[PDB]
Amino acid sequence: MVLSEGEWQLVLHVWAKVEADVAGHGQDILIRLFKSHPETLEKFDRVKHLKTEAEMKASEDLKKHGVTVLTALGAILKKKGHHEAELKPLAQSHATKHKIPIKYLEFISEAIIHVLHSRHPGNFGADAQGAMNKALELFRKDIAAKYKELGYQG
Ligand code: HEM
Repeated sequence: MVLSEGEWQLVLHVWAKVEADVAGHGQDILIRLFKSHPETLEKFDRVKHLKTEAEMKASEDLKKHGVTVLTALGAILKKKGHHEAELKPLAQSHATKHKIPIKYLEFISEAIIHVLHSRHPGNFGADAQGAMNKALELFRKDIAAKYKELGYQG
């Protein structure tokens, strides 16, 4: 699948807003993920034991993870589809070290979309959301292909 330049512009335009507060958005997203799909919290050894949203908000490790996710994703989105190099080490660690099924990447995509909608309503109308969904689908499709090469496809 291929995004048009106009769809990339919509994606990179909200993303410039996200980057004003990387740590805050990373928290919101990972908390949304863990509340909506608690099975995902089990994958994170530093943070599995957290019981409430208040504990989550307080956690420095959760905040570090959030910043790590959003910084890596940002770097991918700014490639506008030319992201083969960036994807290789990410696919390898998530397939063979962490063991993250594709389904979980769908869940975090849903969390990203929810949080951008809440925090950026003026820059995240229907066409911008469509374009973000297309960019994240492209990311997932390319990761799934790499999982398969690596021997996992989960
Ligand atoms: C937008 C998608 C995602 C991005 C860009 C991303 C990126 C990263 C990065 C850059 C790291 C550190 C380097 C590495 O281990 O490769 C990491 C670690 C990790 N990721 Fe992700 N990730 C994503 C989604 C997920 C999801 C959905 C899960 C689990 C439900 C997950 C679980 C983990 C775990 C367990 C670690 C290791 C954390 C630790 O240090 O204990 N990732 N991820």
